[PDB]
Amino acid sequence: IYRAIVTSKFRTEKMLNFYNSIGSGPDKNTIFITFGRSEPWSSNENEVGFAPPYPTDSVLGVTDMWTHMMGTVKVLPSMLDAVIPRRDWGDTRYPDPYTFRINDIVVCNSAPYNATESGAGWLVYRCLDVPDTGMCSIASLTDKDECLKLGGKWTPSARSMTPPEGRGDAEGTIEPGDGYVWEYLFEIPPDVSINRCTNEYIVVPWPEELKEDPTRWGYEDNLTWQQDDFGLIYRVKANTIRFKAYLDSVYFPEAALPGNKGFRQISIITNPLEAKAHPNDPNVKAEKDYYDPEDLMRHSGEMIYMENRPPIIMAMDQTEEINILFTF
Amino acid sequence: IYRAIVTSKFRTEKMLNFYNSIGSGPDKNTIFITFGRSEPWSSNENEVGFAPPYPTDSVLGVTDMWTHMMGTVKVLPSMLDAVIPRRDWGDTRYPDPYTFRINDIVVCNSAPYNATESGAGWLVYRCLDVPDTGMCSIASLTDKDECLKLGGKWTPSARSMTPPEGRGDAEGTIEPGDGYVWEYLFEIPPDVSINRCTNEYIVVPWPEELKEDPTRWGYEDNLTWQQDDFGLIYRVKANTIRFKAYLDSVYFPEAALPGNKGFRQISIITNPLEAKAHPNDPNVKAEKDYYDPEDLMRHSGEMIYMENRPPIIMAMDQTEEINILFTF
Ligand SMILES: [Cl-]
Ligand SMILES: [Cl-]
Ligand SMILES: [Cl-]
Ligand SMILES: [Cl-]
Ligand SMILES: [Cl-]
Ligand SMILES: [Cl-]
Ligand SMILES: [Cl-]
Ligand SMILES: [Cl-]
Ligand SMILES: [Cl-]
Ligand SMILES: [Cl-]
Ligand SMILES: [Cl-]
Ligand SMILES: [Cl-]
Ligand SMILES: [Cl-]
Ligand SMILES: [Cl-]
Ligand SMILES: [Cl-]
Repeated sequence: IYRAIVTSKFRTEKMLNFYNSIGSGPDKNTIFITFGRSEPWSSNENEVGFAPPYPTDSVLGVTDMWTHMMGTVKVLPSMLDAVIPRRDWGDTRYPDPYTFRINDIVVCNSAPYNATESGAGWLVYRCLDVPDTGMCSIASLTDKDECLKLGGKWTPSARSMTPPEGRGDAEGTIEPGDGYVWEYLFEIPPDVSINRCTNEYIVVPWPEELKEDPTRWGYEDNLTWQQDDFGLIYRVKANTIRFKAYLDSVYFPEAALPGNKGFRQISIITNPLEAKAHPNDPNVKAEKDYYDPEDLMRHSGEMIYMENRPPIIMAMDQTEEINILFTF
Repeated sequence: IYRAIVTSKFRTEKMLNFYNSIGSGPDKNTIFITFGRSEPWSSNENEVGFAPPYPTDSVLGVTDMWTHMMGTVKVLPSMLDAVIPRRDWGDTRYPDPYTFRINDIVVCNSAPYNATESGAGWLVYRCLDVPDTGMCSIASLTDKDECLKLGGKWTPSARSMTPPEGRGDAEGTIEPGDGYVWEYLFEIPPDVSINRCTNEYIVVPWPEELKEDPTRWGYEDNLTWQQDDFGLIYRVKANTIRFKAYLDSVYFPEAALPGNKGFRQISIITNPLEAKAHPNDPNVKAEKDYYDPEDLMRHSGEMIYMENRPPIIMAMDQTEEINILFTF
């Protein structure tokens, strides 16, 4: 018998494969987000706390989605962000605002309780070491080094005195002198932090963004690329993609008339086909930016995600943001 | 609330993303399978039923894999098969040889108790319907029709009297006349059954090889391609890949000389880099079919799979077949 494991990096690998499957240039895939269902779920749908039934993963579910479909929009690479959980140093809204463990990924310079450098965006660090005092996950072990050696996890008893600042050593090492050791990872520009990071997630730049513009992400001093080729997403174990997609009513004016009832569904379909003159004609992949559902081969493509929701009213010359989370 | 789900098709999508990612380019992946560790696990290492310890998913574990690494072999697309569980109609060696549920995927024409067409390969079908008499997974429901209406699963009390034969309706529907209704899916060529299938899995052809030669897979009558572009893997919810990689002693003569110690580890690394003359030199992805650890940038690429196994001693003119399963 064998002892095999898929590493955490395979999750990142899967996420990156999906992201790289789309785009410009060669033989790449095309993915669409769809919206539909004007017909009310029931007389309830408008009252507070209403929740529609879950979508059904079946042939019938896909068919019903197409029947209610009102529009489709091409998903661009730019609408996809790799994200990881957000942990702000010193945020007293949540537990352990000043206490961390080795490998924790923390944010600084994102708020007053965190400010370290005007003129820099949010600064992200990884905890390399903690104070010798504390306890182990495997209770019996009272020595930090022994705890870690045996695969235990060490919770320090002494808090981080000040937020890590700067980029640190040539290797990015930072020693505040409070027993904690930190490693500088990267910087998040304001356009990203303001518009794409949330209370729960921070964006980690894709490898191509890092090769293209390292200073934008305060990564010009990084040396780890000599081995990891800008795979910051792997280093921080990013495995979730967050969509910042937009449904612009200017391309579907009949779906945003004054007084409309709104839409209730969203779906993602990979590689749908354009409509045909005769069903036996050649398959042509849908590559245009948007399609009235009538202009696509009904039920073509593969529906990988489905979502039912209370009704949202689209307004002309206005856009609606759709956010989706894919975990790999 | 916003009730969203990822469909079973998303699993097939990730598997396919992975398969199609292999190649040359910045938006593609080169994949290598490594082998190593001649040092014994321990003295019982040879005893029957011996199980080595599990590899460790950490930087130290990657460091150790590289330390013990003996060689690396480039993985080619031809070494990857999409598979689904094999359920042979009437095979009494396993449970429920004659009882099926809607959507079960069954294999016929594989044995005497399964024969339906001399000259043809194994024939794959999907159960569309089952007898009215039976039991619902939701006890308080007597009717079969109702059971399924509430997301239940119906287990018929009457068994299948005979396996389906032929390709069925214009849409592949078959009715043996025993209360079971089947749908013809595809045919597996004889060479594939012998060389790529196992007692546990059967291969499902990839979209491009199927579109390229439908007759090979008894798919020439198919019409669903008018919507699914030959996406059979999605139709049958295929989500695991089986590797068929070969380690030929010719490539590593020294590693396999008489009186061998053998190899005990296998790992899979994506996009490793070749060695550099200077640390600061540009990154060069490895693309040759073979490499000795020494010729790659140590710890380069991302290790997505690690496996420990009992020693296997290679020798003069011998080839070890390595089989791996990735479930997406
Ligand atoms: Cl883009
Ligand atoms: Cl604290
Ligand atoms: Cl934005
Ligand atoms: Cl990238
Ligand atoms: Cl059409
Ligand atoms: Cl979110
Ligand atoms: Cl793909
Ligand atoms: Cl090949
Ligand atoms: Cl049975
Ligand atoms: Cl073979
Ligand atoms: Cl067999
Ligand atoms: Cl393919
Ligand atoms: Cl292929
Ligand atoms: Cl090197
Ligand atoms: Cl196997």
